[PDB]
Amino acid sequence: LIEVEKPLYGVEVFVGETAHFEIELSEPDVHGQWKLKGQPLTASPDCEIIEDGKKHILILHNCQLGMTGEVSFQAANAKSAANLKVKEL
Repeated sequence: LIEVEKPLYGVEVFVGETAHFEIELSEPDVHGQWKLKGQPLTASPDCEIIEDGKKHILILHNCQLGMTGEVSFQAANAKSAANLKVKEL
């Protein structure tokens, strides 16, 4: 049973830029999963999730307009929720 020493942070992006979401836990050895408003997509060509356990870092690139929601991370018993909005050019 761990918690979230550092929650996420709402960030803006101009479709194409790169969003950033960090969050520290309490115990290493684990694997959560980020999800927009609440949709578990799948790290692909437009998703760059790099986490080494004891730490979790997200890196979304050219984010579309849909991403207009909140980044709620899920892991063991921790749960964060930042704000993210995709603005057009």
